[PDB]
Amino acid sequence: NYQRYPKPPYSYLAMIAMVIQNSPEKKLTLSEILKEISTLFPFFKGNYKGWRDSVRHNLSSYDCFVKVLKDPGKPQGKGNFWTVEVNRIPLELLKRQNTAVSRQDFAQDLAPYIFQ
DNA sequence: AGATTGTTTATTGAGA
DNA sequence: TCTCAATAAACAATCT
Repeated sequence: NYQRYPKPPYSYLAMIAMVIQNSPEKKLTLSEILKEISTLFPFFKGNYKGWRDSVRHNLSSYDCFVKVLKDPGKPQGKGNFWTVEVNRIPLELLKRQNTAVSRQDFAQDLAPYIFQ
């Protein structure tokens, strides 16, 4: 039960960091991240919704994404803010990937959207 | 009751 | 032929 989708040629890591870093407070809920990613990359407004799980997975699986409690009172509370420590980002992951999509035809490097 | 969030385990497949 | 980003899903706990 597996298949690759014609997503934009940027890593989920890069797209997440970009939307976070461009938010007014440099922090966003998961919900806001998903919304903002689909706004910048229309593909994600479509039928396929598994990208939402993928995004959730990246947040927990890279050290550059640090969770911040929405309520100090509840350490196990939901709807927390996510932030990015940009210096903890492996720079190759911000480059445009060569995949089916980018072989057909934002910029080649997302660093100038992130190091802001 | 069903959806969402955060964490984790696991597999896949294509690019270097 | 080896790697790891992409993708799928289990599980617990909160949330609507």
